[PDB]
Amino acid sequence: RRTSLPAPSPSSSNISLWNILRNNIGKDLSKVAMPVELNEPLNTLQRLCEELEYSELLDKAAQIPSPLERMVYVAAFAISAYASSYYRAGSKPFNPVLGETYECIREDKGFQFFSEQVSHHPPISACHAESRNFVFWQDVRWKNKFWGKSMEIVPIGTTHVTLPVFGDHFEWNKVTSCIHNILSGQRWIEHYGEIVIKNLHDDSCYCKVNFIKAKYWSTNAHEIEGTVFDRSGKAVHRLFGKWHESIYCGGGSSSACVWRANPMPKGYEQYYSFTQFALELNEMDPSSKSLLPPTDTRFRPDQRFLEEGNLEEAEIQKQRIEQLQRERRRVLEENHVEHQPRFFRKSDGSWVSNGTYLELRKDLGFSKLDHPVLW
Repeated sequence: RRTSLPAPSPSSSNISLWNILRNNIGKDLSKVAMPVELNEPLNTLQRLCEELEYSELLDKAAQIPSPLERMVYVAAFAISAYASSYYRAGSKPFNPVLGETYECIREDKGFQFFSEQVSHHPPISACHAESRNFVFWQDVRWKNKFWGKSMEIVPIGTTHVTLPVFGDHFEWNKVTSCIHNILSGQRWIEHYGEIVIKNLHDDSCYCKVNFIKAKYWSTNAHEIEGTVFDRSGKAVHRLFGKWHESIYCGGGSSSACVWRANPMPKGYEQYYSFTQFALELNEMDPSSKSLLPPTDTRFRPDQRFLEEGNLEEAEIQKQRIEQLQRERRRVLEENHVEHQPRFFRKSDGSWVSNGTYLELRKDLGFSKLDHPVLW
């Protein structure tokens, strides 16, 4: 897999953000159009993919007789979702096209990941991933707004992981993020709220993780404080460390480093500050190009022509795609059509896999009236 990118990143063309944001101080940024040079060659379905860069934590979890330690490893997996945002604090990803998909099949870590863009008004992304040790799925929409100085990220939705060999159902919240000084010199991100991890199927244990807010320069910057309590509210295991750096079991008589962020690629800054994991998800190999629907994001031109350094071709493709989506919003609006997304179905207000993607790839070369062209 390719540890480079066929062009370098725009180091900055963020004068644009100045007028575009201080002219939108309360507005849902999903509703505000922006020049493509402010994007990054990834989208929100792949950014949900990122949440499994450390999936192997789960690969250890279900392999432990102790429930509480399984919780501990889960809490580590949960926090690790935020680690990638330390270096990529600002940049917005591509808003997925309605109906778009993304597929990543990793034999390496042994999971199969698929994702679809299921609604555009509002923007909802649905992801499902299958592994022998866990199934990981969720459903999110972002309420991003820019106040005077800092930019807010508000994920809405919950995250579900099950461990079969133990029948474990872990469910926890996403949490808020202010990016302070997103226009000023040093963008520093900060996470707000409490993550609560519940086992639905196990009453024994529940986990609370808190983000310590501290002045940017404190020695407690980016600190976390976690506990795994029993039913009675008494503390069992404590987690400590920093959410971009390292997490630890223990804290008392003994301790262990349960998680460590991978190190960044060599001179990562010149390629949008991606993790190695990130550089590997809009990279397209020869053998897979004959196995996936034409709605996978690697096909998306403006994305690829930005990965390529062609600002003009990207800016062109992008307006083409967007006005096409207006036309089809309107085409199924006049036919009073409630669009239904392809391999996710809505239940109780969550988009879960209907159970069709993996097996509809199971047989080679699905060219079976590949449902609408998007580019």
